[PDB]
Amino acid sequence: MYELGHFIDGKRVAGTSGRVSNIFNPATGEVQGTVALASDADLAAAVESAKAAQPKWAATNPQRRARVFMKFVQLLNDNMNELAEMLSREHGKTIDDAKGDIVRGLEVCEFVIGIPHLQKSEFTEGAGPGIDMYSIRQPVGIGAGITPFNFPGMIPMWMFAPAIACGNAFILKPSERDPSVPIRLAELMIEAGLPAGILNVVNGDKGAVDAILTHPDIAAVSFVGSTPIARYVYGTAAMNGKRAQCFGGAKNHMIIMPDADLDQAANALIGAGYGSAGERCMAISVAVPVGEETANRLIDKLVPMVESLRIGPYTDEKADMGPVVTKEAEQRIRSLIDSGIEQGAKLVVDGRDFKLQGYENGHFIGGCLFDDVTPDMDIYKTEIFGPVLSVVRARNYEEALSLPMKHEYGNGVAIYTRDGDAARDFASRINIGMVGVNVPIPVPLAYHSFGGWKSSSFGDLNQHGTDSIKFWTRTKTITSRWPSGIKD
Amino acid sequence: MYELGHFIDGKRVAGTSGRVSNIFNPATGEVQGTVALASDADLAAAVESAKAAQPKWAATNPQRRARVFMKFVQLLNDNMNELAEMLSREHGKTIDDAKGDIVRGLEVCEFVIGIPHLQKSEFTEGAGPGIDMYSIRQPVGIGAGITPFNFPGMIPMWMFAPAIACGNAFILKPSERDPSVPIRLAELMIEAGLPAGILNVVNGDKGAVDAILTHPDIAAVSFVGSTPIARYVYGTAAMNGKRAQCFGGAKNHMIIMPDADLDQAANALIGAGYGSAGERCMAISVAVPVGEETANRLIDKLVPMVESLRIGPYTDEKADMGPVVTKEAEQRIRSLIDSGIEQGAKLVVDGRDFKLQGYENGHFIGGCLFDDVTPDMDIYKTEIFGPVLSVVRARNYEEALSLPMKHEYGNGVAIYTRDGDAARDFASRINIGMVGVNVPIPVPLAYHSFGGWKSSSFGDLNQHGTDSIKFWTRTKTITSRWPSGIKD
Amino acid sequence: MYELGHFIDGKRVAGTSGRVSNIFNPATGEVQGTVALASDADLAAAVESAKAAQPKWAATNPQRRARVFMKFVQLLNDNMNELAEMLSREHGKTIDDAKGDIVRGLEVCEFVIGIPHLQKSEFTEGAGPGIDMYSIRQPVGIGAGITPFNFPGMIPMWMFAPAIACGNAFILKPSERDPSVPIRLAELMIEAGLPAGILNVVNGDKGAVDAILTHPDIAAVSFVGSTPIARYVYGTAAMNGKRAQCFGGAKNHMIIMPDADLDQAANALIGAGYGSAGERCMAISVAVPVGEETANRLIDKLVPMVESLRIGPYTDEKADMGPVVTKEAEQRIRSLIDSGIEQGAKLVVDGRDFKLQGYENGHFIGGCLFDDVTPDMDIYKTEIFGPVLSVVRARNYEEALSLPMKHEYGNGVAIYTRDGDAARDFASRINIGMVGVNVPIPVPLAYHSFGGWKSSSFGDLNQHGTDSIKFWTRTKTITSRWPSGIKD
Amino acid sequence: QSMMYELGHFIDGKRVAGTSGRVSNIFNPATGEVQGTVALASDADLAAAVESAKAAQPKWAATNPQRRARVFMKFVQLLNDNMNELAEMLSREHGKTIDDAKGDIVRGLEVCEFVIGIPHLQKSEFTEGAGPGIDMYSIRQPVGIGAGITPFNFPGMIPMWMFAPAIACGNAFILKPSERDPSVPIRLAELMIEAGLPAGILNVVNGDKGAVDAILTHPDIAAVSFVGSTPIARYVYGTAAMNGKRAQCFGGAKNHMIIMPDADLDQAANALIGAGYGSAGERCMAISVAVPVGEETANRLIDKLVPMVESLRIGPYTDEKADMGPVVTKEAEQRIRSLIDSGIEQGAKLVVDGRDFKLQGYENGHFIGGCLFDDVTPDMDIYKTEIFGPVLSVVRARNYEEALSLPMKHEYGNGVAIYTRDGDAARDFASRINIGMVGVNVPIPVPLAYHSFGGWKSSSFGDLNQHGTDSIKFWTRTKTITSRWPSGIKD
Ligand SMILES: NC(=O)c1ccc[n+]([C@@H]2O[C@H](COP(=O)([O-])OP(=O)(O)OC[C@H]3O[C@@H](n4cnc5c(N)ncnc54)[C@H](O)[C@@H]3O)[C@@H](O)[C@H]2O)c1
Ligand SMILES: NC(=O)c1ccc[n+]([C@@H]2O[C@H](COP(=O)([O-])OP(=O)(O)OC[C@H]3O[C@@H](n4cnc5c(N)ncnc54)[C@H](O)[C@@H]3O)[C@@H](O)[C@H]2O)c1
Ligand SMILES: [Mg+2]
Ligand SMILES: [Mg+2]
Repeated sequence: MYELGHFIDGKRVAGTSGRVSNIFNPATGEVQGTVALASDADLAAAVESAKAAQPKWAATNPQRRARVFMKFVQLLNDNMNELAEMLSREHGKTIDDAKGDIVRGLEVCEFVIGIPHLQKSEFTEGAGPGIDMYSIRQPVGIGAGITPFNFPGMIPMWMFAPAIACGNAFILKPSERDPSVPIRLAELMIEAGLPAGILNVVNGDKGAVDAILTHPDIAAVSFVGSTPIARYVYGTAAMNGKRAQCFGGAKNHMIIMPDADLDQAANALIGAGYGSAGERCMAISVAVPVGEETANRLIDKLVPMVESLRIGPYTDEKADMGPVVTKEAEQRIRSLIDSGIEQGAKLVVDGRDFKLQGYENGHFIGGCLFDDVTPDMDIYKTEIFGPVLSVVRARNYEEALSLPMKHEYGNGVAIYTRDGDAARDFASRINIGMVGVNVPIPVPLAYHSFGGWKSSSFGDLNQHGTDSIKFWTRTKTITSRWPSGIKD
Repeated sequence: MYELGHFIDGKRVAGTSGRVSNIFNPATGEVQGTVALASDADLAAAVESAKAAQPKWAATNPQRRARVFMKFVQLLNDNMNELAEMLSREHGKTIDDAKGDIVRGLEVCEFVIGIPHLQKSEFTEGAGPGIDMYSIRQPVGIGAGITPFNFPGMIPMWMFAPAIACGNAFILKPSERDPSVPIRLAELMIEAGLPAGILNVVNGDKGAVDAILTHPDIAAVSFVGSTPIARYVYGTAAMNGKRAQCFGGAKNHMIIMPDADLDQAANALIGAGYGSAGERCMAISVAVPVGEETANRLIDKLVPMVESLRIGPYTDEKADMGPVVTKEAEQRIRSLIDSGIEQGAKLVVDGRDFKLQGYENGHFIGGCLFDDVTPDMDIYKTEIFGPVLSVVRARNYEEALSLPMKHEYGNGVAIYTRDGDAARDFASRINIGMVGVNVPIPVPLAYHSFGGWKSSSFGDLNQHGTDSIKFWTRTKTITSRWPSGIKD
Repeated sequence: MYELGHFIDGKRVAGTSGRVSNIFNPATGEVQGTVALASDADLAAAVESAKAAQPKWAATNPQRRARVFMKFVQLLNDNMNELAEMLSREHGKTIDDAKGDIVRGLEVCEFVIGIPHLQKSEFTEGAGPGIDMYSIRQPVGIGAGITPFNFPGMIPMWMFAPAIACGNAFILKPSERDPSVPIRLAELMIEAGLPAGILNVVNGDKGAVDAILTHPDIAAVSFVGSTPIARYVYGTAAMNGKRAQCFGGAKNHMIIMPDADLDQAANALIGAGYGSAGERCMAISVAVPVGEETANRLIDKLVPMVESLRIGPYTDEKADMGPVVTKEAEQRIRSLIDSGIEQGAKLVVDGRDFKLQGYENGHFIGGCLFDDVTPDMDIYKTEIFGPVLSVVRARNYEEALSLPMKHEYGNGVAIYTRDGDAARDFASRINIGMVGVNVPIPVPLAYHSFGGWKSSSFGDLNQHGTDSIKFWTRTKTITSRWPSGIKD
Repeated sequence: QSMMYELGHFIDGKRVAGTSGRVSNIFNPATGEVQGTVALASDADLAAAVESAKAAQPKWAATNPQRRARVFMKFVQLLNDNMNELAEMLSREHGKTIDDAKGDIVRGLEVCEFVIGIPHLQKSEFTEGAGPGIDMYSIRQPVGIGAGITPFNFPGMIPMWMFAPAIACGNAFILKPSERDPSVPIRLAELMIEAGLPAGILNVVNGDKGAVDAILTHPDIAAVSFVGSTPIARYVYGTAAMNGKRAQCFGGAKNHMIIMPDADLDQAANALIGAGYGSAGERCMAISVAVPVGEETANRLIDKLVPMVESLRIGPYTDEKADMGPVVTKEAEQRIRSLIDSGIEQGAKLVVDGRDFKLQGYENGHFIGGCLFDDVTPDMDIYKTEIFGPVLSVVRARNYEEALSLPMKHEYGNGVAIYTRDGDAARDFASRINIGMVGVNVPIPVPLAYHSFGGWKSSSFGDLNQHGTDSIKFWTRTKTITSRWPSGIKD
């Protein structure tokens, strides 16, 4: 049994709350450790540590700040196997999934190496007679980020890389479900040459989150998670006068046109639907074949691929898919699957009976596939976040388009087609922030930016890319002239 | 007596609430007209009108959208006299001030002529193997803007020019104190070739604003006004999931170093302290001379010039200054002046007695100058928004800098000095968004961006400049590839 | 008979060389006027004028400079018919063509209205300890532009709009074939409020070009014309230490894939092949159908449309196409046509017979269409610049792509297809600067940039867009710090 | 001469010998002795390097930007690991101190750091609905194969200036470095291979004018970048353009420091010592002219400078306390000595005379003592000519306008500096001067890797600077696509 505390001022520390939460191993269903839940006083200590450290860090030139990230990237590559094992053991996903998690975080770190260029502001000479005008992008001061269970490496680095690169200090409040990676990341930042107090990790639940939102020394909050919590963090942050960016849930659709490469479409669906047991806000949860023949041919190819998925713990490196994160998630998913049957959807692949020998207590659910799903059913309206894929049969292109158009969620969407007209038209019109053309998971790369539309995000600036530099800096504008003096 | 309604769908329309507010001529103190206070039906009609028109507007190419602003700029020039007259008549400020108000709005309209270039997004070829990745900046849809009494031309234009250039529809809720100019602007947009429904004006008070904040079809809200109301709007907009940018109050300081051009500092203090009867969020309301000799010489120069300010109605074109906007504002200012005297400050120029013959009921206050002001006084802590300049004597550079630094407000600040070290150091350290070096009112031009720090703004994007374009657009990122086909 | 001189220092002035050049009315073959050919002395006078005015102009703020362009755009709209008339009368093209010529130049003027944003440079705070680093984009001084016969409005404006917006003085040496428009444009710039001497027009031939290339006070040269002369001007300018951008000839191919809309492609070929009598470096001169059926079906649709082209003077407002610019041009084209026949190509529409009643001395040639053209033929290798379209039957996709790939010219190219894969692959791989997907004449808009590859351009910066702002400015970088002074 | 080493070329991931059997001698300038030789490329040697580049470039251009950037991240780490070795070989051929050599390498390293951001930097522009259903977008694609010609004084920094953005952008690159000190460039190319760059993407071709002409007339090389003297820059620029190539060339300097009466004179004098005599003045950003304003400023400045010039520690790279080493060649030494003589015979006052200086045990080294001239006027050779040696000239200016007009009127416009406390004087001076790089209380205003380097007037040719975003522009060509679709299977 291991006990995680917090990471403050360069050290792992125990905290003072007398509160803990259990860390499970979701493959066995057993408790493997605890994590401390920060009190308001523990949060205050992290803020005071960030306050004491931030000015010297902001006073370090951009090139030197960038060198910390360069060093950190090498450390990540050096510590990859260790990081992935601790991630998988708490989260449930495969070693390869876990490495992908780390790698996508690493890529934001690579991006912020370019902070000297990225943080440039604008200069105008002769805005008026002898008058120059120029901006400067200065740190906001102290930022905080709140992250979900599914990417405990990538999403923290999404936020802390640009925030710290811009010369802010940063308080990370990660998911209490799987907190080993975030602490290890902050430890590695120290090893990379980051001053103590610039990246603090404060573990906790709602209590720690409320403490962050109400602290008058925190300037900016970044959130990734479910839509209901995203709304609450966004509204509350604003109510406290802070800047905020929040990113929510999804029900990503893949539309399949009759001219599409059906083999590639089926392959994309198995990976996008069932990768990480469907625990992704960019999982494809709805497949929309256009026309009966397309549906039938696609289902024909897809069904066997779902049935032959290898399910197992992270120690089995041959497995395609692991358990879901908690018993609660398991039960919530199972209840949703039952509602699908009850409401008239056809469960073509039924995974409810799956048990893994030796792991009967793990949070394991077999792959599920529903056909004849309709927009009024719960399995369609609700983000399931499990290995459950729904097929809605569309009669034509306009009908197919209107499905993701009309959904509450607008995170990601995909269209599979050979037709340039269909792809252009669909990607132009859809009210969804991230679009795949023959690409099933259209997550933009670290140097572009990430953000959904509709109920999938709140605020006006995305994750990473240039948007992140904007979010973590305040603009100062100077207008400048001089009286005539000694030159005359 | 005139009776202003709303401007919805290309025309002037009567309100349907049955409630009006009184429009005063501040120079005589009598009612000259009324303005309707929008009901929910009024806002709903404005939203429906916007919804009907926005798609075809967004589908118009950027160069064609730009040509509308082209035309509009010419129409503003042609109608300059008429616009200035109606502005001054309701506001109080001089015709010259009213032209300035309009022209600074006009310059945002010129800036957005560049919308084809401004709206460009980013393309990457070969992000992956055969994969291209690119963003598009699309309209948010329908936006709203809430504006204050003091600039009913400029500030409406600040918001609606980029909002509309970006392909959005825009609902203006201007100050009910002086709503003539806003309706006339919407009318001139129609004459410029703007489609009906794209710029709508809904007049009203807290009622209209709350309707705007809670209407599910408005995506974005921009606010300029007092800090308390900015706090409210920012929080409420966010609680409803909207993007928001809010800009608040001020207590702008000018620091005068002993090496400064004192003649120019003193002239700048007359202009910035007493222009518009001090009714500006970029008015200088604190003069911070460094050293006794600097303070005493500055007082020597200011006294005769504050005393000789010519005060009068807008029909008097020699007047340096007009009346304040309402009886309420006047009483608030006079009350704060009294507290200055009560709390020990030295009223070296007393304008309390000033009366204008023929205009005995107008809201006229003579220029006031306080010396020996300290930071514990009400006249120092509170934004007065009137013709009251306070002098706080600092002993050295560090004492002087700490004054605007510790202030609750952080809109603008100025430093007067011949010394490059003092200027650079001051501009770099001060926690204030807009800094002037030998410039009294460092309002950036339309092509740079406007926004204060601390309690002077909320959100993460400024007014106009490229910030505004970011605020009025949402980012869509497409990831794109193709299966082998007919080319093979 | 009319006599054109030069436009120097705000005035139409006479040439002092005594040498003149004939201006033809291509529709009748008669001489309608003469244009002065600049001496070395005439050029020197224009440079002395430019040198005298540029400092004051560069000292004018970017908003004021932009306003000149705003007024100019209105003056162009006001004078459209007169401009188009003088253009068509000297060039030969239709009024509608001439209006397009002027409009596209007008669009560059609209783009440079945004010069205050476009000319921004970069700022870094704390590049070192207490050290700031920032660039300024300042004028190059005096530029020159050399332009060809076919777009005597658009091309001059391409060059002088950004040159002048950037704070430079500009010397235009337009084509002596049709010099009425360029002078009128200079005159209108004056009316728009441009100071005298900022835009001078120096008419002439090689003599004037050589005088520009060897004048020590001209910093930069822009050229558009034939490849042989672009090569000469690029080399000579550089041997004289000038910066240079030169843009050359073309042999634009259109690839028609078997899945293309053949109606649309044939219609596009008529406009792009025969518009302006094919006197465009973005004209399609080679059609490349893929497959036997595609070629046969295409030839079939084209023939009746080529046969029924309406050919007349600009005074016949029903005409689709006018005469070519000179008898020299006409003899060259006819000579090329004959070479096509003798080299084995099938002439399926023979325009050689064409004569127009009452216009027997006009430079009229009927539309020509060849089939079975192969890469070894002169009509394939040589830019014809006449109404002669060549069809090259491709067997497959790779064969079709290799045709424009291997051509010495690489100005524009187009692919007609419904297939995303084919479109993307062709566009990505082709060694040609301007690529159309279902667009026959992919000339970028003013806010993007123009320029070919291979033999079609020389230098490292394109015409208009942000490229042009880069070409007409030089970068200065300031590194700045201050010693400890009075602030301490 | 002892045991000499022999450098050839670096082509396709390997050191290879020259096929011309012509060599150039490599000296140790501390001793004056030959220590090795370098091969001078034939046309065939260059042709081999171009063919090498041609075969390899397409696959490298097809590698995604993030993967290209990682080669540079690894390379940066390799530079740090090999810093001491790299500095040693540089100093031994060039003359400058080990610390100088490390700064040379570090500034090259900083360009490699900047091009790690190539994925963001290479982005192009997109417009939706430029017309009805019509989209318009650009792509920045490789030019193909570039070449760079570099001078003796920074054989690490300058090659990296050029090859880092060229290679990050997806091109292959042929470096032709100075034959004076060719060890570093080849070792850099070796380290690029060790960092994972494919063979043939960075080739090094050693040689003289012959190799340069072979570069300038090779039809497969699309772009040339040159840094060196103004006469050769003119030649490279013109000839490149004659051959249809794009080119950017960077030339000589005569950098002035203007000292206002209100300046921190002690900081100015200290700055002049470093900027005037660092690397024995062999820098195109060395201050070679001081311009004090007014009598007292001049007299006091001179008085400060004299004993600091006199007490400079001069020695070989093996003496780690030296401020300055020998100049690069015998030729360079003779030319510096001729120019010093010219100053005396044309009337300048040689207040510190370094002509006599000899170092015990290094009598044949190219060592010259620090020199300082007062009462220099604009008609003298020491003023008009770039000396490239440890010779500082003091021109007395009576006022601000006169002080400003000296760098204004000079043929060269590489760098300039103004020392003052006055915001007005600095702003005005920096705004008006016709010189590309300006220091305000900064003696050597060389911009950082993420900004850009370029002089004005005679100091540069072309329209794009070195490094910064300019370099990304220079190493890419713009393609624009205009795109629409006909009614399809969606209808
Ligand atoms: N350009 C400038 O000078 C400038 C810029 C920013 C802010 N300001 C600020 O404007 C203020 C004075 O103008 P004002 O009196 O019009 O400001 P205000 O805050 O009273 O009103 C601004 C807007 O909010 C609305 N509003 C007022 N009370 C409300 C309530 N209780 N609930 C909801 N909405 C409400 C008003 O109708 C008006 O449209 C000063 O504090 C000043 O700093 C001025
Ligand atoms: N950062 C810097 O310090 C810097 C920057 C730019 C320029 N410089 C300049 O470098 C110059 C000194 O260096 P250098 O002596 O190596 O310069 P150089 O001009 O003699 O040589 C530069 C390059 O050109 C080649 N070359 C020389 N002569 C040639 C000819 N006749 N034809 C073709 N190619 C030829 C050389 O082989 C070498 O690679 C100074 O003028 C200085 O201003 C220095
Ligand atoms: Mg297949
Ligand atoms: Mg398997």
